Amino acid sequence: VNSFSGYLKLTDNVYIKNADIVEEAKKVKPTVVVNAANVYLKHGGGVAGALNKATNNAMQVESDDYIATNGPLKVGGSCVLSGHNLAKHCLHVVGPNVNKGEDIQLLKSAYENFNQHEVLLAPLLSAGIFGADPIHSLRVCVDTVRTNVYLAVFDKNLYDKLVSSFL
Repeated sequence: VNSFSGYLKLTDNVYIKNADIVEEAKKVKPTVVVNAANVYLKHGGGVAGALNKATNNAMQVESDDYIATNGPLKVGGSCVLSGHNLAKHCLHVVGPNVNKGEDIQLLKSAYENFNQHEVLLAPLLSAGIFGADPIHSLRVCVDTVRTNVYLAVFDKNLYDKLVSSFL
């Protein structure tokens, strides 16, 4: 038993809700919140900009030190940093950005990072400003992640489309 509430169950291990991931994190304080990161951990917009704003820019300060030490992430890769006031940990995961011409096949590699964590609160990778089809992202999630994932979808209209079209 865990503290996630109001989710629709899609499969044995994948759950979905129309929710703002920032507010969901603030209430649940999950062990892991996933950020929709880029390779530079520049949290300007989308989910990343919203999560970073909710940390009063502490996420960005920590991220800049990480990059100065380690260099950029790989597309499809991840790193574990602090969850600040939102979660114990933040798993920064880089899905391919279609608006940068990155290979969509890397979306499966990106979701594989979730399997290193027993339970996660997450957005749909490569959705929103990353330019991929969210229906496709949900399918890859279900077919790749084996651990327990609670997906927050900000847009109510998109949420309804994702549920109604789910196979």
